[PDB]
Amino acid sequence: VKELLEAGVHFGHERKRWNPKFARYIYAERNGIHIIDLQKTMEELERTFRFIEDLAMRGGTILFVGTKKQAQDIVRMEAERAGMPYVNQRWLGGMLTNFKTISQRVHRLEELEALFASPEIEERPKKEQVRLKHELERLQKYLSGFRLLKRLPDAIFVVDPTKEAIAVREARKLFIPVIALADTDSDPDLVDYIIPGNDDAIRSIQLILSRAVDLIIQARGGVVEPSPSYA
RNA sequence: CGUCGUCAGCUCGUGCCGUGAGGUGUUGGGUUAAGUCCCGCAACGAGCGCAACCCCCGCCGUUAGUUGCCAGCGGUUCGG
Ligand SMILES: [Mg+2]
Ligand SMILES: [Mg+2]
Ligand SMILES: [Mg+2]
Ligand SMILES: [Mg+2]
Ligand SMILES: [Mg+2]
Ligand SMILES: [Mg+2]
Ligand SMILES: [Mg+2]
Ligand SMILES: [Mg+2]
Ligand SMILES: [Mg+2]
Repeated sequence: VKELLEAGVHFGHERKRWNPKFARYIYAERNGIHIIDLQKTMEELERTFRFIEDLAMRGGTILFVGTKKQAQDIVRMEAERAGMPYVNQRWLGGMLTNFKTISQRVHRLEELEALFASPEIEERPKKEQVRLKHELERLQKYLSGFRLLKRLPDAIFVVDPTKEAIAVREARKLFIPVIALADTDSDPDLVDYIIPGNDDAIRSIQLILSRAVDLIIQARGGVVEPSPSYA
């Protein structure tokens, strides 16, 4: 799968502001930052991709979570390529532990989708119209990827567990396995299937997520070639 | 029924934090007469209040013209 292409796009990130528990995946400090051991990256990648393939074979769903400014686009296209749920803008506290209450809002979202169509009604007062259109804009902004979730997922794919500790907490509490891309400032104990790679550069996230979703696509009988690559 | 006080408030469901009383939401920034609205946020929503729905005044239109009124017309003891 990977075959040494990792070095061209990334090796690691982050200086002395590190988590010492990450030391099992670090090789050296050269410019002041930590260089991730790429052989350990490959060894972990084999296990992670094997688990991902086994899960995708059985029909389970993976929730792709990423909200940094370097992943608002990669995550969306990668998760949409598999027809898979994603969170892209902001993790709403309780998106998993309060799944029923939060998913009550997508019912309102879909109800407002069938409200603004031309056939039925346009006789609402204009101020109420603007209220409902504000509500629709917010619901679409925050629940556009969450809509594909009909139940609690079988795994969550997180691009930065330190930044997204609330999602990891919710997943670990509910016994849902968590897969994470993590740099040297991360806690690996909370991550079941780790990939020790750089998660702040665009190309590293692109490569990892794109190839992961290629494996998912393969695990359902098909080969879709092109992915959105953005230099 | 008076009063704080027509003051801008008081709470709830589920989730989360805390051994617990409890907290969060409801804090921060801008705005409003207003917990009014916007942005941000472990919260996501909701209820009672605010506002609106009702009445009077201010402009115009349709239906009508008596016991109302009298622009134009003709009478007139001079009051339609
Ligand atoms: Mg918890
Ligand atoms: Mg008071
Ligand atoms: Mg509560
Ligand atoms: Mg406790
Ligand atoms: Mg209060
Ligand atoms: Mg409070
Ligand atoms: Mg008031
Ligand atoms: Mg209010
Ligand atoms: Mg009122």
